[PDB]
Amino acid sequence: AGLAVELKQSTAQACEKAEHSTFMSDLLKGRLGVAEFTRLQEQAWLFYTALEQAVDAVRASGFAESLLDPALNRAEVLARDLDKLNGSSEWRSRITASPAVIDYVNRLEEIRDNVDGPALVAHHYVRYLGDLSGGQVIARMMQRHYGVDPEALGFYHFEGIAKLKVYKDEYREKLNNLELSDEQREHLLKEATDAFVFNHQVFADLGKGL
Ligand code: COH
Repeated sequence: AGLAVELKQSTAQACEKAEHSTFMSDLLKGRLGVAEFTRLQEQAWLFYTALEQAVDAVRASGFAESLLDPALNRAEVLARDLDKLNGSSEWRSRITASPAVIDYVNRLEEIRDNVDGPALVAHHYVRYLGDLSGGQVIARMMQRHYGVDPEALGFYHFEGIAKLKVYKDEYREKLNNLELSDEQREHLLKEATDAFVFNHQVFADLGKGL
């Protein structure tokens, strides 16, 4: 009863486990630096590119159109942040995908090629709402601990979204307003737990140096 609530309760466990990753613990508690965080955003640009391709394909099908806000696009802003973070655009000629990111990218392409709307909304919820929530905390700890230029953190700032609290409330309303069959609803709820597992292994690779 209530998709936004049912999503938040089903993934509440994995969400708490997502803040406890070894890489993300060291990163926010001041133990790493600008270099390791730049590695995070380089993997992010890889699967955020594959995600928004799936978003574009699902949006063109007319599924969850109001939810797939283009103002949430992160790939270009990441490319603009990686230019500053690397001090040069020559990161594009040497990006590498850790195994878990490749596994994350393959699934997002699978959702794209199947135009799997409900599975897309699951990944859309897990990444973007995390960006609009924990990403605000991650962005602050980057400035506080490492003095990163606030303009190399544009990934965590949404220029189309002034009131983040209002928008996150508006986002959950569109989640509750989605017209999903019981088959679609379970498929979405399962992929959401899958989406957290995909991210968890991305951060396990980062902490392992893969
Ligand atoms: C340092 C804190 C921190 C970290 C590292 C973090 C890391 C991640 C992460 C990395 C793997 C992912 C995929 C997410 C994904 C999410 N986070 Co956070 N989150 C964090 C603090 C929060 C906070 C605070 C909220 C607000 C709601 C809540 O339940 O706490 C949050 C909410 C979310 C939501 C929305 C829940 C809802 O309202 O339905 C998603 C999705 N997330 N988060």
